[PDB]
Amino acid sequence: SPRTVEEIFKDYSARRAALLRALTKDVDDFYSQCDPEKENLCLYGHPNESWEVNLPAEEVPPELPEPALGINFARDGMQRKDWLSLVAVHSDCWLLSVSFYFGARLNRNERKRLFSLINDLPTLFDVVTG
Amino acid sequence: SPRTVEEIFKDYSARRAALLRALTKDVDDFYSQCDPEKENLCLYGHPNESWEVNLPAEEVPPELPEPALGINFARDGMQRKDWLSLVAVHSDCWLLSVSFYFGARLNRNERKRLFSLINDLPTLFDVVTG
Repeated sequence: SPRTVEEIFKDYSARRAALLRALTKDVDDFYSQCDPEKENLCLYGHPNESWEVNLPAEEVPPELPEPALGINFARDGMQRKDWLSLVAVHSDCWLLSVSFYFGARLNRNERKRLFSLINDLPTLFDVVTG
Repeated sequence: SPRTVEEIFKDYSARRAALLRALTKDVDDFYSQCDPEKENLCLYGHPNESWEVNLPAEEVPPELPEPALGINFARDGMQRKDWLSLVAVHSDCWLLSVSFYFGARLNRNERKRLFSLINDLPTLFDVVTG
């Protein structure tokens, strides 16, 4: 549904706001929801700025790009800060993938402008790794 | 493993070369391999410029971003050109996601340069939709 650079970037910013909160202010709650004994889980950010840990979407044909899957399985197999960094990079990549999915019909200069806006804030990886 | 802008972009270009071939010169072979009756399939491009239709990777923790899953299931539920366009956009998004996964440690100007190189060729969606 987002189609202009402005619309796509508003959608990006809202989803990123959700994931930022999951990985910082709410990191303890997000961590606990990523139970290694559950089935495969993903971290989603929604355009209403809510984050969600849930099963992967079951959609045919695939619609939005999907976040990294099974992040819960290896939660305790590495230092907590390394697991958080891995989730952060994958969340950065998901946010970028989603925006350029909505942006499939953008022309070359529009793609450049959209990436410029995305590249105006630190990545989640940058935030989480300090 | 790719770490510099040059390394990441070489990896991107090789993977994209593979997907370009799948969606153009080899489109009939790629289409046939995407059997709607098989289990869920994805279109992968490898850095040796080979494309592959296969089951999704089973990796914990998730390593590379994964391509769109189950593209075979809806192959015949839309016009062939629309299915190809959908695969193309998702392949564009996967290629971008992979590069910025390898590029997690790039600084702001490096991210800008990497996207600029990616944005120097038409997207697969642009190629396929003419």
